[PDB]
Amino acid sequence: REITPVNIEEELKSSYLDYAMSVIVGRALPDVRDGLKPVHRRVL
DNA sequence: ACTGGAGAAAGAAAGTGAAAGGAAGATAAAACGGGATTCATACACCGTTAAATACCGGTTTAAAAATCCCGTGGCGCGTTTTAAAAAATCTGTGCGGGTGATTTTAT
Repeated sequence: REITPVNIEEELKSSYLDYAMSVIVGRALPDVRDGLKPVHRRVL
């Protein structure tokens, strides 16, 4: 089908949780073993 | 003749670029007030003495202090207003990885 209904709450929750998890685990926090963010490690 | 669509005219309402001016700012010239020198000159400290004043004894008397009656306005109480100070609540902002965009010159 071209059109499928969807509730707003589920879409909002899923999108925001995905973005929050991505930011928390991949962009802003350092690792305890080497103290580096992914960008620093990739540059090095 | 009549109908309904379409294009052109005409008219009225809204947005526009330009407008003195005036309170509200801003910036200089001027008048002011507060320190460093430089002495001459008037001021501070020390012996001498004639004179002006403080002090005692006893009156007194006129003036001020003490006392009584009363009739008021000036403090005191209770209850409201009203600014003033204090506590509570909002508003910005920058740190570092991410998303997406702007402008002026030469040949």
